[PDB]
Amino acid sequence: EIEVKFYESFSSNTEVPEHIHRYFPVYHGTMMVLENLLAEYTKPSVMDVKMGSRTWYPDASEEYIQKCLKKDTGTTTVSSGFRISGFEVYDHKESSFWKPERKLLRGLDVDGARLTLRKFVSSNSPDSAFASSVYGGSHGILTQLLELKTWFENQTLYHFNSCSILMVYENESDARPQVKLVDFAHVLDGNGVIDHNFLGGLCSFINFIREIL
Amino acid sequence: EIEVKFYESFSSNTEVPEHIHRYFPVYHGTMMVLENLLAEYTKPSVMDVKMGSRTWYPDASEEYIQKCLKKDTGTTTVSSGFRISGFEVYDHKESSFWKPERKLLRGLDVDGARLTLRKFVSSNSLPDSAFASSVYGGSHGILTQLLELKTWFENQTLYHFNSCSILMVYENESDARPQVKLVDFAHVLDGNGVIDHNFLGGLCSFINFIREIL
Repeated sequence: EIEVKFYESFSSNTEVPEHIHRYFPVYHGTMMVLENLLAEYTKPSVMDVKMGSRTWYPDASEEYIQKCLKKDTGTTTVSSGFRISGFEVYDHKESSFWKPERKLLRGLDVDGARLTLRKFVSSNSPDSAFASSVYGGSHGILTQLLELKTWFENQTLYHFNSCSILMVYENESDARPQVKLVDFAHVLDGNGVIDHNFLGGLCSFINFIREIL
Repeated sequence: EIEVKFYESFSSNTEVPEHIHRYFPVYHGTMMVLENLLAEYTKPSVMDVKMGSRTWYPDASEEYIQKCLKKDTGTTTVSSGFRISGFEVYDHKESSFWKPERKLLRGLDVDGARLTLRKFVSSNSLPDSAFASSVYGGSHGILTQLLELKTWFENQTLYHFNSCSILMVYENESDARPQVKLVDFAHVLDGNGVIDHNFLGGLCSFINFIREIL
């Protein structure tokens, strides 16, 4: 429940450069007051990915370490740097949003994950593409993810444990695609040590996106 | 026992750019026959680091996963990308190599590691100096070398380097001719179109420690 200490610390932290601040929910203070990200979107497809080569962290209690451990087992969390935990997507041919039960997404394997990452940018639901306008492009997801990556290569302020990337874009017919980080229940001071566990996963994820382009 | 199949595969494999091959013991066939790296060094200080946010891997057996899982706990392996497994260094004041027991380094914490990595480039081991600018830094130094590998590890999905060490070495003789290489390929596997994120993570933390030091 102490997302608060994070936002308190992070939002005012002037050592984090401004172009990286923009990946984070705007904090208005505190009973907690946060910008809704999806507020500017009309018909948005949205996906949330759990970043991290492991979900746990050494400093967690014993009960919460063994918990995360068995959760990770059999997901793409181990095999790849990350885990697709939910999406919701708009089919243009049927004029409708669909959104699979989240339990079901736990069972995805490496091909499963690549397929789904493509569905995310298809009009179907054989997979088409908005890939060039969501993932690709000079202002798309791949570029944004890269900007993030650069930062994670150097920043030693925070360790983002158990924490998720969020992708979203517009369907209403630009795609206006965006990346954000969410879930800070477990962020810790990375005491002069880069968040390698995240950086690991981020890079893997980046490669998946790049395959597709 | 199958470093063989890897060498056989890696040494031929034509998808590895050629400026990367130079970070791997040269192979010559087979009872195995491999260029020894240290041959070119008169008085070398050397260090071997276990790369990896974890040591084990999913495809390993159960006995072997629980083994490493315990081994990892309480070492910079989990905290940082990696784990200094051993080194041997040449104090120029006492004209003498020394080299601490391997177990002892298993106890190192983050500050320990940052110190050790700085010892590794000093003339003192008796407050630490620097050959840091000529081993680590410089346009052909370890930093540049570690960076080249990083780039590569961002893209390459050919091999997963399970449970596998980086080796640094350099010349004490009175330049320092610093060099990086990867060793131990008993557990390599086909990265089935998935980068070696575990390694890449480690390498990146490692790259940062060394960058601090400059």
